[PDB]
Amino acid sequence: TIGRISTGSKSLDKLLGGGIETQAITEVFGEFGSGKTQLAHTLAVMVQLPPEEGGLNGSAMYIDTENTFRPERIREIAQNRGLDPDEVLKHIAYARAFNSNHQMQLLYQASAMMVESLNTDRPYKLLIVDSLTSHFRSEYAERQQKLARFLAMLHRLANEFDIAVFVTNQATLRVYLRKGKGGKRIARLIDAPHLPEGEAVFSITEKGIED
Repeated sequence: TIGRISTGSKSLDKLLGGGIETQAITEVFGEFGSGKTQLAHTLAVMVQLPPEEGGLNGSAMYIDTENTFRPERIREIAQNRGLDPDEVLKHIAYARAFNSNHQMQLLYQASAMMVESLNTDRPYKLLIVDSLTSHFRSEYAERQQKLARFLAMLHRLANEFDIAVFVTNQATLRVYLRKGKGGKRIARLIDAPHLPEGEAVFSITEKGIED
């Protein structure tokens, strides 16, 4: 049974078929400021909510490769969603990735953390990798070896722990993001085999992301 995490946006959830799916890797790509990082932050809060509110009562793991994680943004999203910001921050496991090899290494200390948490009322239900390729790009056919291997460990983790894997870039589900007018963002499903290739409009607000 696939679990779905609400993005915060009805329009975006509809395009995704209800939300980002567990046992799958959602890959969101676009230029900087396109909403990819705002969506990752909103998901780290949403996952924590009960299923009736668009969550999976789960914990989140935020792997950061380019200093994109902002706890005061988590605080804001949580506050404006009527949650305790301190409790929300508590169930978001932040790990910084210093290079591609350490990035892959973190998947293993993600597994260790996911086991200890499995028999709790808040097991991990989301693993964010913001961004997937930055270290691979800046360090290197080869690099293409070490990449599709990293994606393999991500899949193992998604199936192994019934977690949604959410990656940003510039797999399962590729979503192209772009800025719109005025401060709106536009999403577009790419090569989706089970969903139609439409578009959805969403806003970056105080609640993270919404219509």
